[PDB]
Order: sequence, then structure tokens, then C-alpha cells
Amino acid sequence: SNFKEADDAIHYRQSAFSLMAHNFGDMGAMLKGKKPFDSEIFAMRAQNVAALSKLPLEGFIPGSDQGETEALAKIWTEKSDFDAKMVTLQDNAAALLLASASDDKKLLKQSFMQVAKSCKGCHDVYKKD
Amino acid sequence: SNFKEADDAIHYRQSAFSLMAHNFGDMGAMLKGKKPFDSEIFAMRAQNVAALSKLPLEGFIPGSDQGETEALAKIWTEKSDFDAKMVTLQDNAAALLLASASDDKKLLKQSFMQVAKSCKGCHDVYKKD
Ligand code: HEC
Ligand code: HEC
Repeated sequence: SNFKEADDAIHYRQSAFSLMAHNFGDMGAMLKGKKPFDSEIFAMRAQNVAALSKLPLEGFIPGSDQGETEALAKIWTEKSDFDAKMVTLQDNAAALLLASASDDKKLLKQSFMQVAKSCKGCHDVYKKD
Repeated sequence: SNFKEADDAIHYRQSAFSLMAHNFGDMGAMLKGKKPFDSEIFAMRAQNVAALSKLPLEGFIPGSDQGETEALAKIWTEKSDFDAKMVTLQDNAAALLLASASDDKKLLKQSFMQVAKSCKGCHDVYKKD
């Protein structure tokens, strides 16, 4: 068992998502002009998102749908699809990290959008309203 | 500013340390025989620790020594020493990541020990008792 209690796995996955969101949202703000675009900071943010996208899945242990969590129970009865959506987030995030090595803003925006689709798509199905 | 409020910066750096501890402790348990050693998991842990070690510094914004934190105000009056300690944690994490590419248990333990000193060394000076 990777966690002592269900409440440690919830906090772990919640912390992971939160930190990913902080780094993802900064890339969104730079791409929308809410804050100046910076190639080096954007690349750091993309690296952080790629790495942090590999953390939360470990936290979705059996029985951790009870408690102070927004995870829906259907996650575990459809864990194969949930797992697939998490792998595709990782893949998309690795692609955004690659796009940050290029100077093509089309590419950055496109791979960013694909990653944003992954956050959104999973929340729509597997996160409480 | 990267954070709207000081409390968001505290929560960010605390989450990063929290995820780091979970990953660092799993490596400790494997190196101490508290749980089966797994080279593939161990390497993932080492990768996770190195990536996570690059995150918390951003959360140490000025004025965030007040709030729901265990950080000492001293961090800000000795910020370059604190920063140097964070970089050395990154250095040691990178060496632990490299060591994880080998099967030399002694080198694994030494590398793990070197990271452990960094955690403890900084806590001893800059985290409340
Ligand atoms: C399923 C395959 C997901 C992917 C892809 C993404 N997220 Fe998500 N997120 C998911 C769940 C099931 C939960 C609830 C966790 C819980 O135990 O309550 C979340 C939660 C978040 C949160 C809130 C975390 C918190 O502080 O409580 C955030 C900010 C968040 N998720 C962001 C986020 C982003 C930015 C993503 C794309 C980079 C993303 N998630 C993908 C499920 C899934
Ligand atoms: C200084 C350069 C540090 C290094 C190196 C490490 N840690 Fe630390 N940690 C530091 C501070 C100043 C704080 C308090 C932050 C706050 O605002 O309260 C912490 C906190 C932690 C915690 C508690 C996190 C929480 O849930 O509130 C943990 C579990 C932790 N740190 C673990 C940890 C590990 C495993 C480290 C080595 C890999 C490590 N820290 C290094 C300062 C510094």
C-alpha cells in the first residue's frame, strides 16, 4: 500500500493537481496575453506540468472515494478509461514540453489546447459537479 | 506576482514539500527493507523527487512568513543561504536520479543519504521547531 490512510492519498492527489494547475495556468496566462510571454519561464512551466502529470494517479487507491474528496465513485468502476485519460494527459503534457523547445507559437498554443482538453475532459466525467 | 495571496504561496510550497516527502520516503523504505525494493519504482521516485525539488522556492514570496506556515521569518533575512540550500537539494536529487540508473546499493544509499542531509539541514535552520 503506498498510503497509510485514504486521507493521505486524497491529499497527495489533490496537492498534485493543485500544483499542476498553478503551473498550467501561468502558461495559459502568457498565451492569452494576461501576462507577458516568456520563452524560458514557459518552458520551465511546461517541464513542471509534464512531471506533475505523472503523480496524481498513484493517489486513486481503492476506497478513497469516501471522505472530503471531489473524486466520483465511477472512477474505480471505470478505472481502465480513467487510467487511459491520465496516460493521455501525460502524453499531451510531454508534447507541450517538446513544443516549448520550438519557437512556433502555433505549436505551443495547439499542444496547450490539447492538454487543456485533457483537464477538462476528465473533470467533466470523473469530478463532482 | 505569481500568487494572488500569501496563503496561496504557502499552500503551494507546502504541497510541493508534501509530495516530495511521499516520494522520498518510499525510496527510504525500499533502501531500509521496510518494503520490497523495486528498481523501476525507485527510479520513478528519484525522478519525482528531482522534479519536485525545483518547485517550492517560488512559494517563498516576501511577506509570506505570516500565515499558516512553519517557515521561519529568518528565510527572508538570509535568503541567499536559503536559496543555496535549495540548489544543493536539487544537485543531490540529480545525483540520486543518476545513481538510480545503477544497481550499486551502496551508492544508492549514499546518494539517498546526501539528499536526506539537505532536507534535514534546511529544516534545522529554517523550519520552526
Ligand atoms: C483524470 C484522468 C484527470 C485529469 C486528466 C486531470 N484531472 Fe484535475 N482532478 C481530477 C480528479 C478526479 C480531481 C478530484 C481529486 C480529489 O481527490 O478531490 C481533480 C482535482 C483537481 C484540482 C483540485 C485539487 C484540489 O486542490 O483539491 C485541480 C486544481 C485540478 N484537478 C486541475 C487539473 C489540471 C490543471 C489538469 C490538466 C493539466 C487536470 N486537473 C487534469 C481528475 C483529472
Ligand atoms: C530549504 C532550502 C528546504 C529544503 C532543502 C527542504 N525543505 Fe522541507 N520545508 C522547508 C520549509 C521552509 C518548510 C515549511 C514551509 C511552510 O510554509 O510551512 C518545509 C516543509 C516541509 C514539509 C511539511 C510540508 C507541509 O505539509 O506543510 C515536509 C513534509 C517537507 N518539508 C519535506 C522535505 C523533504 C523530504 C525534503 C528533502 C527531499 C525537504 N523537505 C527539503 C524547507 C526546506
